[PDB]
Amino acid sequence: HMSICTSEEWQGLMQFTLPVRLCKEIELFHFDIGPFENMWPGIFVYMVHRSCGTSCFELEKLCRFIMSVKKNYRRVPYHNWKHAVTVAHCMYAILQNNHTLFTDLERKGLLIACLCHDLDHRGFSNSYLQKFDHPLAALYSTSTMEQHHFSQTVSILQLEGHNIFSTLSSSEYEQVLEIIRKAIIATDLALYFGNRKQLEEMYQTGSLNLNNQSHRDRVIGLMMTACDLCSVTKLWPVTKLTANDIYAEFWAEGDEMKKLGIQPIPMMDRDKKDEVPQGQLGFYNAVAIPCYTTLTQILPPTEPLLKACRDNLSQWEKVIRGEE
Ligand SMILES: [Mg+2]
Ligand SMILES: [Zn+2]
Repeated sequence: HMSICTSEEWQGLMQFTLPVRLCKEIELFHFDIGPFENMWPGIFVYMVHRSCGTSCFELEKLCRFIMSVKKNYRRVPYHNWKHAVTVAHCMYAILQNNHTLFTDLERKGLLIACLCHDLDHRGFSNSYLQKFDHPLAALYSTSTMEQHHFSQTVSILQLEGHNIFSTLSSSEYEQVLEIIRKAIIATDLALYFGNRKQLEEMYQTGSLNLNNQSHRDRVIGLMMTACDLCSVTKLWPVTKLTANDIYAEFWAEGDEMKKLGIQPIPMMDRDKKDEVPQGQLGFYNAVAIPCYTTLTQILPPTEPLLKACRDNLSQWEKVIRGEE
């Protein structure tokens, strides 16, 4: 049940050279991949090499993994192949600015987990699949699609020559799958709120501590929500265009509810276009600013994410004022 990538796809990826004017701009947080669609797989290659190293993964295997991941993502409006790399790039930019704070096995896990973090997303949220007794929701009582994303991640590895972790020992093999599993479940927004409050509680008292493993996982969890929502940290017109992709997936999910007879939540109602700016304003205050505030407190050189989020909050505030 996994789409195997062709030789022509991953061969052309090995041969790919990164343009020198992108080598500079890849490092910056605000960097928008959007314009360079044909270059995306090779930009993930570059990001792995710059963080982990050239001999980190066997280049032939890594290129099969990437192009088979791309093939397993569906063509929904938002949770798609484009999303995977934008989130994986945010992680890269964080990891670069806090490098020896994490291990090489963590670096391997989090980028790979970011690129696979929404594998085979059907366009539909957890609550929709749970409320209409979907086979996936029966399989996973809490965090439905996130567990499916982790399952699809592990299925890709088990294909012929796709297992990038063959050269690791089985000690570090089950560690990297546990880092990846933990990181992919953290992306379920439901758990972020508890995760943030806890880390805020741990920060202010002074009891937070990086080699305390339980704290380390919460810190990695926050990074995976900061990355998963990183479209709010981009430039203003990029962010406006991305939210239009996000709502297009919400409104299709809301169309499916109106057919069955039950009217959806206003966020997934396409008649409620008027509420969007006020709905964003809420999202930035109760989720986004909070996410990047406690991120900047743990890791000071992830402040640009918080800075550009303040900037985009101002723009969303101005849209309610009637300026735009
Ligand atoms: Mg998700
Ligand atoms: Zn996501």
